[PDB]
Amino acid sequence: HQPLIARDGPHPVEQPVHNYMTKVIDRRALNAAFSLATEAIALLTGEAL
Amino acid sequence: HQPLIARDGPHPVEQPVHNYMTKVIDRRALNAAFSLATEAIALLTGEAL
Repeated sequence: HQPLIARDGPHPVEQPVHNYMTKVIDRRALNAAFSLATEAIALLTGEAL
Repeated sequence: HQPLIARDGPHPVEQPVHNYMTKVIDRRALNAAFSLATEAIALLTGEAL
């Protein structure tokens, strides 16, 4: 909401303005890589025990 | 009212002085606009209620 300052003619009379605005969300991500190795699966599976 | 300082000859002899001005008022105005809208009139009026 914007204000006024009343002036005198012939400055045409001004009326209180208003502003209605909206915004749209924007989207991103992040990434990290955990990779294992073959035998380490056998040890955790228990197969190579 | 303006004052005197009494001098000597051969300087001429000055007299008391008095000054009267009267200023005229200067006039102006200001302006602001309230404007409404139609469907807003019907509400407050009680009509569309």
